[PDB]
Amino acid sequence: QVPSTMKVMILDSGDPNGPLSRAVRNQLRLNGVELLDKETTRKDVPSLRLGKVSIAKDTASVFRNGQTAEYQMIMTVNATVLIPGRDIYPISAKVFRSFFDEQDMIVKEMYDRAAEQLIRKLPSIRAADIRSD
Repeated sequence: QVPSTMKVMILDSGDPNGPLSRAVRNQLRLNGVELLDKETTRKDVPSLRLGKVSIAKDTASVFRNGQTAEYQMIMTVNATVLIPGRDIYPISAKVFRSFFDEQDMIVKEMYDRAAEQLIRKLPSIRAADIRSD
């Protein structure tokens, strides 16, 4: 499903060995994407830049009467895909878990979901890129 124009790609991130980068790397490999270093001499290789990762925890107390407590975790990822010489495309992922409230394994799993959401945006970018002529 990854467009053919994106089967070779650069992954640009501030921490290539962090959990988000690994999760995105992992999904790109699973989809048959060859990842190049940023200093490649190849031409026109698109880049996926991981710009921002945010993790928010919300604790809410609701008066019913009697009270109820609810916990949310929200993971938001903002990234950009650059098609050299053409355009830059912002994409994002948002992953939501709510509870009854281990934490670290939940987050690990959220990163995989965030990575799948990003990769699923690539077709819409190629569609726009084709129509821009």
